[PDB]
Amino acid sequence: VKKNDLFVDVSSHNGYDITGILEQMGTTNTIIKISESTTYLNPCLSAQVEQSNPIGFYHFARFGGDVAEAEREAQFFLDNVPMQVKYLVLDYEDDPSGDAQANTNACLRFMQMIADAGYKPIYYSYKPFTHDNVDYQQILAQFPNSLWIAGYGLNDGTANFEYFPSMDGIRWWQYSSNPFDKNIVLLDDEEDDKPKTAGTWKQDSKGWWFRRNNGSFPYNKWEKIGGVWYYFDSKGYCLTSEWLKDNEKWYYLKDNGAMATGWVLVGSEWYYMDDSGAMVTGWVKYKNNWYYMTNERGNMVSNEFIKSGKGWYFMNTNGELADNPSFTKEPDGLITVA
Repeated sequence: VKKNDLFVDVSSHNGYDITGILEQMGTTNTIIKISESTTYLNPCLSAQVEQSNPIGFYHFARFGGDVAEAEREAQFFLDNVPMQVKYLVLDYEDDPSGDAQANTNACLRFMQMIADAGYKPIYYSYKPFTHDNVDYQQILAQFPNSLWIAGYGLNDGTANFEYFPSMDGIRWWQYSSNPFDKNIVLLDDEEDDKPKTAGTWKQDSKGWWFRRNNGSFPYNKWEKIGGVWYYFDSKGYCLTSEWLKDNEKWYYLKDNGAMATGWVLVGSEWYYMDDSGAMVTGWVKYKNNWYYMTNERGNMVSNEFIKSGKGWYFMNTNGELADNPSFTKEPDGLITVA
């Protein structure tokens, strides 16, 4: 998954049929509960898996601060993972021992075993519970950006950045449980490896071109190099700091030729590109601020509204906010948090 992608998490509480909530949510991405303690298994697992695209599975911890118990729970969990997924989640939110360090050590052992089995570990919980029972910084020290924190605020079913859990290393945010657990991704999955490199970059007066291993080079086309997309002109030089409409969609090649994805500042205007690099029109919220963007006839426009208090203020591209809010009732656009 990538920044701002959505996913639903379920357990037996959601039943043997979750097609409905996946339709509502608008995604098939899921993190399904497999086990609890060393003796419980979610009976709806196989059905929920069959009906979705799991990106991970979670375990409800009952080991408190007992490392030995944590190890047995992790193995039970592992022994029941039904298919390969990138992530395995440790849901630590109940039965904490009175000793926060012991709690931390138990959680660390649990996560270490998940990593040893070839998966990416995740620590799931609530901020106040985490604040009172573990030293989350010790967890991030061993497992960077591995947090999945729940914080609903009004819990009205929508993502309201105003109540975003403030903590370091948050990978995913469970922003509501109304009517079902809803989550938004804050960071792209890690890919840290060794870029294949199918050629060598060459720079000169005119710019950068790419000499493929066989001596040829891309031109008049898109081409992924080192995991990044670039568009090369008819002469083989990749475009830089430039808009490009291709197949009825607008893309932006940044100063380094890299295709823009997510939010991107062009000049002094903010635009949002989907994971495919294609520009998104209309209302898109970036954290607390709203943007209405259009590209009618190639005329790129970004209307910015900065939040202040309970209102959103229009900002003329000549950096000047109106004296009064343009709106207090947010539009129903795309909500992004990163």
